[PDB]
Amino acid sequence: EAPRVAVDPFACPMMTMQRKPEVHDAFREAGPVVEVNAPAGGPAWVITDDALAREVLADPRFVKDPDLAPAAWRGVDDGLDIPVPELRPFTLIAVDGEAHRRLRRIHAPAFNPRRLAERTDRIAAIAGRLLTELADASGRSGKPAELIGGFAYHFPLLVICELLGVPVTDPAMAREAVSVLKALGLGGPQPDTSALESLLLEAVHSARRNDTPTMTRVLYERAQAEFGSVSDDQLVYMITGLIFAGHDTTGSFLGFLLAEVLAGRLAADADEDAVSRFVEEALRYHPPVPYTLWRFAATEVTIGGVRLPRGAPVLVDIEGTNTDGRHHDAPHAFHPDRPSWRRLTFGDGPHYCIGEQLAQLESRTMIGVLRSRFPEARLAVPYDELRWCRKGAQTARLTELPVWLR
Ligand code: HEM
Ligand SMILES: CC[C@]1(O)Cc2c(O)c3c(c(O)c2[C@@H](O[C@H]2C[C@H](N)[C@H](O)[C@H](C)O2)C1)C(=O)c1c(OC)cccc1C3=O
Repeated sequence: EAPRVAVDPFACPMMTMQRKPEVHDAFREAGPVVEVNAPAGGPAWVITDDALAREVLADPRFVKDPDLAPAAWRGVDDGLDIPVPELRPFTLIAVDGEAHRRLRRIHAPAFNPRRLAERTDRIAAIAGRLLTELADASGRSGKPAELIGGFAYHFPLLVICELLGVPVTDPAMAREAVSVLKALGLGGPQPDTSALESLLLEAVHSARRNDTPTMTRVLYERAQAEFGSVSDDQLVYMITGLIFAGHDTTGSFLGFLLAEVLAGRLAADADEDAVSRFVEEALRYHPPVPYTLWRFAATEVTIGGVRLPRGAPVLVDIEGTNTDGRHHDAPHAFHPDRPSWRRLTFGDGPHYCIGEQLAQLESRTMIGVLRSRFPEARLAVPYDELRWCRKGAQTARLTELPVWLR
């Protein structure tokens, strides 16, 4: 029924900064709704048109329910987010309908942007200490600071950990361990995570004992109210998820944002408005997540002219719609003064990113620190020699970002 392009939608060779994988253009040329080959077997359908994508992502017939995914995917697709049944109610990405609204209710007050903003000075301090350490190591060594491994994931990880009351001192070890717990929680096979698990449980114990209106306290109070009774293990599971959600995507994006700033594309006298417009363009141009998470048709659906069967796995093309010439003049150029137009980098519909305000705050705070404390920071290699890639369902990321910070 649909036009068919017989390729894996996740195919990604090593890319330059300015280019996006060829599959996006081949899908868009085929039609608004394109059959493709799902990586773990059978068909999948990609949505290549912005307006249609917005309709799909708000249509209750397309659901996250991982039980609708083909049998062949279980244990293999790894892009499939499939908690054990009893943990799906605690997993924002695994539910829709009333169960999803409940979790949105629990998370909303915890991400109150007024409360995040009170943390700006701490966020700056975090970034500034990480950068001073990196500059000092480069002074001693004679080697450029490598900001992907030394900054991009560490900075957002330390922010979200501190917001949740989880006192991490080694972000590299924490990043590895929360990755393991994420994979286990979302249904992967099967390594030592006990140190991190101790800190997560300590943050939950502390949330229950103390009335201080922090993030984890508010999650606790609101989950207790909605579920009647919530266990320490359930809260640990929920905060594990927000640690991973809060750092991986953000850290992938920040590597790209850093590259564009350090390439000298931000005006030297840029005011706050110009900075936030620069961040906005970077979110259009370098989305870390190329497709929405899997949705499945709950019934037979005809959409954009095409008949999709019950069970049909559907992807919205974020990277391709963000760089569609039908809505963006010179879609593959980086133009921060471009008129502001919508993008799909944070999703749409009920499952829209709950972290967007935080990710923005972190972005603009990082640039402030850089501009004020490392005004001469530059790339240690040309912008045209930077490369990025992604395998499978992982976020897009630079291979490295070598910088002379001062
Ligand atoms: C630039 C950084 C980030 C980007 C690009 C990003 C992108 C996205 C996208 C595309 C989705 C929706 C997925 C879908 O519905 O298919 C989403 C959801 C989500 N994000 Fe973000 N995100 C970012 C930062 C953050 C941060 C800082 C947090 C904090 C914990 C967060 C937590 C979440 C959560 C929990 C969801 C699930 C919402 C739902 O299913 O209801 N994210 N993100
Ligand atoms: C793009 C936004 C995002 O999907 C949000 C998100 C998320 O909301 C949750 C968790 C996440 O891991 C993620 C992220 O998802 C991963 C896995 C996906 N297959 C895909 O590879 C994507 C790029 O990364 C990011 C959790 O891992 C999780 C959890 O893990 C055990 C426990 C409770 C809730 C969540 C929970 O809500």
